Amino acid sequence: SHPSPQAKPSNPSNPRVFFDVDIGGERVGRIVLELFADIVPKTAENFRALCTGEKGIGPTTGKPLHFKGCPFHRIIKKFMIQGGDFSNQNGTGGESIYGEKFEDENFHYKHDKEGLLSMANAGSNTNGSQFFITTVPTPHLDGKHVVFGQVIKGMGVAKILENVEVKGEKPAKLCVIAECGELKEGDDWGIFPKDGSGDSHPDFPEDADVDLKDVDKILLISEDLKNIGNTFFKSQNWEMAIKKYTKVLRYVEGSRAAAEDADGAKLQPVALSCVLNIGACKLKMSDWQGAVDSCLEALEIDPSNTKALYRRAQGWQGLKEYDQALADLKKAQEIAPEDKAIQAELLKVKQKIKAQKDKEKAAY
Repeated sequence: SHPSPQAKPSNPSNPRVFFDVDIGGERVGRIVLELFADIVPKTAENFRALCTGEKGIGPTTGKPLHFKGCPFHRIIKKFMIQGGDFSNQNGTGGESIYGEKFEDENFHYKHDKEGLLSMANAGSNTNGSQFFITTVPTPHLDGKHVVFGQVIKGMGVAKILENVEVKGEKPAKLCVIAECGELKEGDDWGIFPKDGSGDSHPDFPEDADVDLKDVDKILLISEDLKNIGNTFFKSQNWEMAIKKYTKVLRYVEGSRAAAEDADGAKLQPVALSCVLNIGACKLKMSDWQGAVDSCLEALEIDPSNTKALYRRAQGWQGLKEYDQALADLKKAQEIAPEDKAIQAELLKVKQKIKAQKDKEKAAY
């Protein structure tokens, strides 16, 4: 067996197909896959056709030979995600474009990395329509399952799938291939989020065209995304604003990790402002622990940030952790003694503590 291809794609002439994935009725993103037609032409072609649905209705199932609407029925964190049972949706059905089952074509490639596309089966020469995507190397499957493609965009969507809540191995939420098909050469990738916001960047920075070491370009992307987050903020859509600010932090994280210390420092102002904005949104939604956690993140960038101390004390008040709230506001006041909002909030918390202690000790 041969190591699986490191380049993405392995071969410019290999077909590319995609899955748009929904979880609990919400679009999570697109996964783009390379199919290894240069090595397993028959297995690749089966999967390609099931992405387009072009072969029509399966004779043995009487259902469309097509992945659209098909759930991921079996998911095991830190192993794989399995789907493709378009007829029974539970691992007992599906069929191939060649008949109910077809032969193991070859076992050329090793299951030696995450992101590999491989045929599910019930033993030798029992390939149908079901597949899995690995999320780790799975060499124990070598020689038993035909490896026939790899993820080339959207591994991060596959990572979200792998981490869904499950009962046994069945997702609690419906995880489905909402749309699917084949990308022709010259077709747009279609991997920006389909959320009407005008965002032209992939949700995961490793999928973006930009070198993550190019901090100046990452800064301009971050500003673009932050701006879109603010568009949502100004329309009170706290959830979507947080989504965009959070995406700025993914780009910032990837870049700071790839770049040198001093280059990465350039991104801190924009990261700080997005973490603060997220804390603001979480307070708007009464997510007290979420706010507290985001404020910490801010103080980990700027330990003297009075905005973050003030908001953290508000999050602590929601949790009814008034000692924590008092301490944060006292520290904020020391830094910013002229801040009237902080003066007033300290009085308010002191009154809350007294009232709480009075209620706890009062007796008829």
